[PDB]
Amino acid sequence: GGSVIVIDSKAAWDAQLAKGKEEHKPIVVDFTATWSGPCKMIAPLFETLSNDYAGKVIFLKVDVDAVAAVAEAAGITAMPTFHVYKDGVKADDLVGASQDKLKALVAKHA
Repeated sequence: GGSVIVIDSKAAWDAQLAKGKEEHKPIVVDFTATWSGPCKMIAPLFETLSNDYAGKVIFLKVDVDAVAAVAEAAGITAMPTFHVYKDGVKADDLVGASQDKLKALVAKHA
């Protein structure tokens, strides 16, 4: 919900990366899995952050099992993994469900 945009395909991924270029907003992505306890724990915070930073940062969700080709291309091997994209390319990351480090990652780029 909120401002978290669910990515279902490479085409949708590419469209959102292009939108970030046009809007000059960083994109933060949660590469996540439904079966992962840490992922479930932090997904609500990812959503509230998406609302708090609406207008400054774009938030995407990629389920690594439903969009495996995108997650594989992005090198995801543990979940949650957060990436930041700027100008279409990877700029920063965080591996693991750390609420404090996720808040810090978003603030750094907003």
